[PDB]
Amino acid sequence: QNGADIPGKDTFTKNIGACRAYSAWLNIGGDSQVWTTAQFISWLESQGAFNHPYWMCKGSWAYANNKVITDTGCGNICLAGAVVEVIGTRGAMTIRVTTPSTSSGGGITNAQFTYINHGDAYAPGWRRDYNTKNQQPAFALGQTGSTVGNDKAVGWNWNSGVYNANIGGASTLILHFNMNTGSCPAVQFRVNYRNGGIFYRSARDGYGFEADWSEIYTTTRKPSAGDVGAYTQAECNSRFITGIRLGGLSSVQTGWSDRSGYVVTGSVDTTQARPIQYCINGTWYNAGSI
Amino acid sequence: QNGADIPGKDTFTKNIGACRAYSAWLNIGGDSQVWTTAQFISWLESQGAFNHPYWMCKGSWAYANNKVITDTGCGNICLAGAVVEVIGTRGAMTIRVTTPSTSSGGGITNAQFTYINHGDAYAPGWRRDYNTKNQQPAFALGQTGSTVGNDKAVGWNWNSGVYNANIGGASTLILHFNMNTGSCPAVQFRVNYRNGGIFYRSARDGYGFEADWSEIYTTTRKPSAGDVGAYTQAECNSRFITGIRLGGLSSVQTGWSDRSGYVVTGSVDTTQARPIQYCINGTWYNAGSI
Amino acid sequence: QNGADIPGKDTFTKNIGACRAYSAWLNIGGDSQVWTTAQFISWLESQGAFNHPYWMCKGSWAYANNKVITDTGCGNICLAGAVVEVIGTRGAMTIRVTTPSTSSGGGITNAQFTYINHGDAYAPGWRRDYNTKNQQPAFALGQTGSTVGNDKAVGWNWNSGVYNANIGGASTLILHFNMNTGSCPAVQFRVNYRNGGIFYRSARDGYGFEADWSEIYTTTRKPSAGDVGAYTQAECNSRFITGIRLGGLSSVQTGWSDRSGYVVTGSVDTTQARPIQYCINGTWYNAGSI
Repeated sequence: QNGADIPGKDTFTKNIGACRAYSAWLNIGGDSQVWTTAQFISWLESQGAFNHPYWMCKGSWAYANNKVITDTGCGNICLAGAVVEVIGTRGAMTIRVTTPSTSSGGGITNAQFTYINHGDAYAPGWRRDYNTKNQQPAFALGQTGSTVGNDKAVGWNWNSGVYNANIGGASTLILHFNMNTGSCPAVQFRVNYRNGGIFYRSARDGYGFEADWSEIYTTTRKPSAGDVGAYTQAECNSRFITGIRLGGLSSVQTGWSDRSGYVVTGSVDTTQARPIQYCINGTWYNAGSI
Repeated sequence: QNGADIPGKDTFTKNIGACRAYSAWLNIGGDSQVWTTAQFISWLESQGAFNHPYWMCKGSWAYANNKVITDTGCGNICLAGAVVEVIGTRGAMTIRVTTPSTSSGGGITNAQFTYINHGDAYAPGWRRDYNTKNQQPAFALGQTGSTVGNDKAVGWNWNSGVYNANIGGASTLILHFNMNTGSCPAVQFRVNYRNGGIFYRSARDGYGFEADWSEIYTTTRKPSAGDVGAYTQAECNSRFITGIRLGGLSSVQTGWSDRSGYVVTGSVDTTQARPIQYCINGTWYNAGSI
Repeated sequence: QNGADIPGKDTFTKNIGACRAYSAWLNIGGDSQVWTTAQFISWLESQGAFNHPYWMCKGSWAYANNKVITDTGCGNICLAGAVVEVIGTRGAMTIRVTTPSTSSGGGITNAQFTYINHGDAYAPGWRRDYNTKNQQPAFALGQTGSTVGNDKAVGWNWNSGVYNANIGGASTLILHFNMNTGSCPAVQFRVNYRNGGIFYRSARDGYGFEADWSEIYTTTRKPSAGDVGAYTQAECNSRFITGIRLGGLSSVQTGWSDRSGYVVTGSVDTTQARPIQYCINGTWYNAGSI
């Protein structure tokens, strides 16, 4: 007989205090219309879910038979092929809904939702797990994505992360931050191996990165004197005079005719003259005369 | 009759091998005193939880009736309105506790705790899920928080993240890292849109950021010659002499009286003289005489 | 009697629509051989798991009795002391497996796996939760690890994160990014408290950081004139001439003999001479003569 001769078997289960396995392939609703959680708890009422302390159920593997909930605040719930577990009372309600790897209507796949309703003053609502399929949106350890084809290939609106970029024969590190908002939504740093150089570029509105990398100056990548508007030492040394003097003496017995660069330095009879000389970078030169 | 005429219904359930729905609104404990997990498993013993392979339960929606556990090592568990599921033996024990959106005593809301006790040499203890309500403490993708009112508004002790800061008419990107410890617990970078400048500031002990932004020098924001203690080229060019010579000839038939800047260059009779001239930035000048 | 006088008690449970508590300490398999999920669902068939809408089970606390699954794509599942819950049909299958704090065969401890098999065209497979024991691999808020003993102690291949490093008497902030791949797999920034300096170093292949920190130049850490290859202003000022003139007059009644630095400037009788003088940094000097 094996209990097949039991009237009101659902009441029996309640009396014995056993968990209610309500259905393995039930169609939750008529069709895949959209339904609210108030309508979901109404449908649970009509099947007697709150008559049992634990009451489970599994939506049929048919998209055209099962509702979808749309007011969770943490993603849609497609009841097609969804496990529904109901714990508590109609007063103090706990539903745990486990979704499968495929859905319709925008349902979150590979998820466990949990619904509490302990009264309207006690914050009713839904929550969703994080898992290896539905990760938390967090900056990843390790490498984000796959290697991109050139150093500028990470788009301004990609996930923040550490990326590898091909530069031909080697590759370079791209450290990308993006917040999807603001006048500057993103910044990227390019880093070459073995302190080979570090650079940044930053975005603008929805226009991406309009400027080329700016290389950051460091003690292994110092500015040049021209970068800062100055001369190098060698450029100063080759232009400006450091000394003036009179050169070797010449004389004549009398007279001394004007000679390019020469000045009279003595009139003993005899006239003495020397060239004016000036020094640039250690080298002396004779002055000339117009 | 519907099994209402069954003595020892709990034993019946065990014999039939069905999961035990023990109560929908039980008060777990006398009051909201603090209790240990040893006391929690003792209370489970006294209700016969380990007599069944699966044994569930749901604490009453009354804070003044239900215990709270405090030794989890992953947050307090308020049993008020908590689902308690017990799986295994008193020897090899697994409890899954699902908490609702509100608690007392510091209970973690919106949580699923799991307790293993397979023997004291086999690492007994608690664990807690991560979910959309109780996220993992991880650097967020996208924007952290809301837009702040000025570029220095992200406090040194805020969560690491990418923030947007109003700068009046536009906004700027603030990249903030904080580890809550050490002589320098935090660093922030300010990044202006379209490579408009990148800056950092870093904190000290619990004192925050005592120095203003330091702008980082780059190939689009190069130091000036004055920044590095040097002259610009134009400043050198306007100060230092590049050439010396004698200017145009004057003569007199005899004599030549001392004249400011002039030197005698010939005594043919006739005396010849020229001015000393020097060159600065291409411009010649006559020397003077004291 | 208490149902002890029931033939085919498993069929009874199915007829009454109650969840099947199949065993509290069953050995799932013969030994700890490796098994596939096809073999796992076959073993579930032979115990009648899919005969019930909810069917639970708990592997015995004996490593030498229970299988381990190895094809999940999200870590091994050691059934020793594992809770197995089976929901749905053999057609539309949902298994939730909860593992304890210790395993063998490489099983993931402290985990909840979920398996869907709704048909081979509907993406069968496994997923695993994230929780306080098995966190998601994400850049951590706050401090990563413990304080390290010197500023270069964070290895190139450690988790990206914010670290604190002892520098003797104080400590410094190390911001580390590592993607485990590429010619430059990692970059670190060192940040000193109160804008005391910011530096980077970057790795190469598997060789780590071969170069010392490069300090980044900023408006509080400007390059020197020598860094950029230039002279300082004081170095220019002390080397190069800014003016030339003739000094005070000397005269003699006649004559004037050649005198170091002196040139004849007048022949009234009487000869007048002055020294050539040049100016460096405001100081005048007398020229000499070879």
